[PDB]
Amino acid sequence: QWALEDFEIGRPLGKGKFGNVYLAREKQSKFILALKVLFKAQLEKAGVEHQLRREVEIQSHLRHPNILRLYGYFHDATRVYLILEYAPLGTVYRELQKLSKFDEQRTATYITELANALSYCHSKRVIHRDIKPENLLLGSAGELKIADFGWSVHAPSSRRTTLAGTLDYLPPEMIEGRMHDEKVDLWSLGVLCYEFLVGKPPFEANTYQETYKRISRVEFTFPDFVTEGARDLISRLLKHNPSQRPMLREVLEHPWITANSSKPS
Ligand SMILES: Nc1ncnc2c1ncn2[C@@H]1O[C@H](COP(=O)(O)OP(=O)(O)O)[C@@H](O)[C@H]1O
Ligand SMILES: CCOc1ccc2nc(C)sc2c1
Ligand SMILES: [Cl-]
Ligand SMILES: [Cl-]
Ligand SMILES: [Cl-]
Ligand SMILES: [Mg+2]
Ligand SMILES: [Mg+2]
Repeated sequence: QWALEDFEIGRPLGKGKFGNVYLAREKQSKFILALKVLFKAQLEKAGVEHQLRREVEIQSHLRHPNILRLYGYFHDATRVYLILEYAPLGTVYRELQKLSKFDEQRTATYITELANALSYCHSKRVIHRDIKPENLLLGSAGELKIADFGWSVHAPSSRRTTLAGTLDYLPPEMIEGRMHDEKVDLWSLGVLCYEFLVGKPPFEANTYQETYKRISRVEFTFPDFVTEGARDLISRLLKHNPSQRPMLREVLEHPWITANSSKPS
């Protein structure tokens, strides 16, 4: 169906390990969108064809205001192209580096949006497993949208693919290569809440080896300015035992979230 000839390409929107993402306009409709380009040579080398198929299959059937749309895909002799909804206000990552830290109202509102999206995903037993600021995009009204479903799967699951970069958002069961389920996304939600309020993730360190250590032992502390409500929520999410982490309804109904969020469940 779609082919490269159908689009006018514009400015680079960002880069990933495999993804190179561009603004684009479809020629006869003038529809503005984002084109995610992947190189087949690099995909075959890393052996991650199965991850891309899951990305397309999982993300194209989800429909939620806080999840980025995937409309389709095409490919030629050297490249694969994913046709995505364009997110005009950029990444939460860029926003955090602009402001250093988020206030309590901004943080709680982002957490509500994230928990709504994740609740919808978990109702289909879909787990994202790669929730982090560079994969959270912003729509035209500043609303958060989850993107980048390359690591997503159906629970329960193991891991058959090498962990590439940062350990910072992963739970103990995941980094220890053990068995895992939906509760992994709840751990990540805790890491994000901390990073939004403080400016850095709670297990950050100078080496892989030591980050692994801080995560497996759940070794984190709070700066003085983090309030008692925020501390309570984060402490509940960052539990070593997955079955002790709260359900998402409990997150959405936590007194600190209800007091500070400007959006409903
Ligand atoms: N739909 C989009 N709208 C705007 N920017 C995007 C969009 N998709 C990706 N980006 C930008 O490109 C980067 C890489 O996209 P991503 O899909 O996460 O690739 P990878 O799978 O390589 O991580 C993002 O972190 C973001 O900066
Ligand atoms: C949903 C389609 O996924 C695809 C399609 C083509 C393709 N070519 C590769 C080398 S990896 C791959 C994945
Ligand atoms: Cl498996
Ligand atoms: Cl895997
Ligand atoms: Cl729930
Ligand atoms: Mg990404
Ligand atoms: Mg990816």
